[PDB]
Amino acid sequence: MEDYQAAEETAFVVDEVSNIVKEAIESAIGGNAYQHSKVNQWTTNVVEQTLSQLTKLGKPFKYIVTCVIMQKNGAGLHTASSCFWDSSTDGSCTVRWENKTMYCIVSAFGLSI
Amino acid sequence: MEDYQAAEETAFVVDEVSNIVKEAIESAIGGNAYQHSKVNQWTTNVVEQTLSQLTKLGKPFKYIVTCVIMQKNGAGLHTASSCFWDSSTDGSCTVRWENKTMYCIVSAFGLSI
Repeated sequence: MEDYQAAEETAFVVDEVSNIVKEAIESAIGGNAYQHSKVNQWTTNVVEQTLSQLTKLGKPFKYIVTCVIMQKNGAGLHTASSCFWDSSTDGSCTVRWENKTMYCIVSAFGLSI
Repeated sequence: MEDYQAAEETAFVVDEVSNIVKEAIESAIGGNAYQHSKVNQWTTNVVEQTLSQLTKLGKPFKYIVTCVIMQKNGAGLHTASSCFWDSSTDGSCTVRWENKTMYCIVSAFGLSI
């Protein structure tokens, strides 16, 4: 039982990181309309609090977070990412957020040290 | 002299990663225009060529490659990458590639095993 708890603590759980990214997106962006001047601030925020919440977990993971914000104008959006690592320890999480005005896709990567 | 050569071999060189990304995009996308249904194939080909060349490098790092493809129809573009690793041996490279009607942004991360 203790080994299972240790593995869970040391593993990159997708659900908690997804909740972290969702909360970061909600806090930084919210229901605000699209503004080209605010893309830098929103992306930098989302990244910063996503990293802060990932680090507050205490897991020995090198956290990589990327954020893309794009206005909705009928343009198709596709985000694909393939990587190679040790699938036993490292994990990834893809979260896509959208509203009436812009798209938002944030990817958080947790890699064991 | 030998130590410097070994360090260069075990260092994540940004220039060669950028060259690999450019070659992968050119061989996978090239002069072809944007097509919404074909974005999946272009992103997949770019990322797999990048990963294959990066593995053929043989450096002892774990790699993350994300390829993103856009339409040039007034959609705002901005990519920011702030993460948490050990900066002494791990690095990242962001390469922006564009043509008359198409955007393709690819980011590569390499982290020490």
